[PDB]
Amino acid sequence: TTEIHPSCVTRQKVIGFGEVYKGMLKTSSGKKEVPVAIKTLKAGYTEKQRVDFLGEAGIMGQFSHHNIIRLEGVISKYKPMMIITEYMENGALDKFLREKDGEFSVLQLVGMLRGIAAGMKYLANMNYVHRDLAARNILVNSNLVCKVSDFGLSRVLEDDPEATYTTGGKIPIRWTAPEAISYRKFTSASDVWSFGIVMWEVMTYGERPYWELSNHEVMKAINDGFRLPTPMDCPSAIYQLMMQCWQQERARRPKFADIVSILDKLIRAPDSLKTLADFDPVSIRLP
Ligand SMILES: Cc1cccc(Cl)c1NC(=O)c1cnc(Nc2cccc(C(=O)Nc3cccc(N)c3)c2)s1
Repeated sequence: TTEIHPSCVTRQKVIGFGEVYKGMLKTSSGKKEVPVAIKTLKAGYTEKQRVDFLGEAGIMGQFSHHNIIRLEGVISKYKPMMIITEYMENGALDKFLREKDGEFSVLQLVGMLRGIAAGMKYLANMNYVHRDLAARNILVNSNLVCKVSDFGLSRVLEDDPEATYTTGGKIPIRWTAPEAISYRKFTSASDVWSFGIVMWEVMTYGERPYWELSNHEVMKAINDGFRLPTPMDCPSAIYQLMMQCWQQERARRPKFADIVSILDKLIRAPDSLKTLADFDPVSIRLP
């Protein structure tokens, strides 16, 4: 983890306790300058807040993959402390899709999912269980590359008392596998369930999983065997894959390597994506 000197960081604009800014980072001993995102931790933070803040950077610094947000470094010796990452111009994937409804091709959407799956395969192979995979935690750059974010020590430390929470609130249950909800059994296979929900988010341009259903209503539906219906204009192969991510039995779910492989094969033979799942309709009746 690279300690960055504050003289190398300028903040240009607020984009999101503390704040998140867009800024510039001078690197390579003053010879290079790159756009960055900058998250601060304001004075008065608690020990827990510090350990969680620097812990997310420490975890991010362990990864090096095209589909995982890249850490530039941290400012810990000066205040306010900062975490500095690459800047993703299009922000969170759920909002991005909700502002771009219907504008992408099926192949583009499937390619986004392949990138997310590659990042998740990498995480799982590192023995990192994400526990909060959702489109809100995926960022998108100007070239439409999707990268996983949102990391924390409660996911790796042994029997961490906060392992079942978000990086401190309740993990929104509608992305979470039944065995993680009911028994706190979070594993890469529960991340696969979440990935299936992300596939549905992507193919619907950011629809809310399960619409108006309350959390208890979602639990009722899933435990009765209900599953989210196909998105509109969705390839049958893509819907079949998300259904397999949602198998009740975790051992029946695909591994991330399987997901990456299948998505690759579909993209490479794109006629395979022209078979669409039937969209289950409202009754509008005309001649
Ligand atoms: C700095 C940091 C510390 C710890 C964890 C993480 Cl993941 C990060 N990094 C970031 O939070 C971010 C990296 N890149 C970000 N980009 C971002 C976030 C929110 C909004 C925007 C933005 O400007 N979105 C936008 C603006 C205009 C048009 C479109 N399509 C999208 C861009 S936020």
